[PDB]
Amino acid sequence: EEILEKLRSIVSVGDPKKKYTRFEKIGQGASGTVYTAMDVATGQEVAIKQQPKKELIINEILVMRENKNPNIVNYLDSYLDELWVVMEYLAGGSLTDVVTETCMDEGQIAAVCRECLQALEFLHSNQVIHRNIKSDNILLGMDGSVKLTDFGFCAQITPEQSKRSTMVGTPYWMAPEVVTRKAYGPKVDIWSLGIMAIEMIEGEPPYLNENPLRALYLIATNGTPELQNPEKLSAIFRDFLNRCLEMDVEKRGSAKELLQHQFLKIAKPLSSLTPLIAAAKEATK
Ligand SMILES: C[C@H](Nc1nccc(Nc2cc(C3CC3)[nH]n2)n1)c1ccc2[nH]ccc2n1
Repeated sequence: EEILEKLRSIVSVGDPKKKYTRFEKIGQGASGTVYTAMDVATGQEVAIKQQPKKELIINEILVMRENKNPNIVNYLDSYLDELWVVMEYLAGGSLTDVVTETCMDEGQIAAVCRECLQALEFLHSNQVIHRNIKSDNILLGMDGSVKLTDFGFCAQITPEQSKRSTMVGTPYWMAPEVVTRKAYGPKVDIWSLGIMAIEMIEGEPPYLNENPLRALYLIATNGTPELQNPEKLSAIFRDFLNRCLEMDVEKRGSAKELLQHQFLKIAKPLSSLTPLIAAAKEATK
């Protein structure tokens, strides 16, 4: 199997057990097994993750290695039947706990959006479509840092073929043009950011109480989802939302132009996120 040796060609040699010490488990679910650890020489804390389809793996590592960014969970090293991937450790945990257990004000939401847009602006400029933007794939630093991960469903595009048409991602966060198997581009990430902002407002994406297929159909025949309580939001927030969740892909904002939106100007410092992190940690204890 050529692929299996293409993977072994990527990862480096050396013994993992010898470079890091004090390993402690913190994750084991629909992925593999995630542990925490520390660098012996510098004292840096790291996160180390440990069939089916070993291609998502290859592209993950490859795409992560050549797309380093302050707003992306940094890939560090890799070792080898289960792969050992060493990554930047963010102690604040996932955005999901924050959106489901806490109320976020517009300044806090704007700050997260801005950090995410900056990640997206970087990826889209390097011809990378994430395709799986959701609060679950946003990690938080104990200092308030906001970073993106999960490049297992991404698509590297080119001027010759700048569109995809496959149904990938997570249903509730998928743009209509992805759901309808049309020719789509990087702006699908923008749609998904918009749905994530709806998470930050309401606690969950639209249609979450429905089954994934019903949600797929609902997205297909509703287009732009409605807020339960639009009146709660400022006019500038609602406008930012409308341009993320625009049906017309041409009218929908890019990461670049959305970064200039007046809504992001009311963003709080990322330190305003640490009380949300503490609340989420308390809430899920
Ligand atoms: C299983 C893990 N749970 C966790 N709990 C406390 C803190 C924490 N921080 C981390 C995780 C990492 C690298 C494994 C992505 N860096 N920092 N992660 C986790 C949580 C959410 C996720 N979204 C997409 C991957 C992923 N993984």
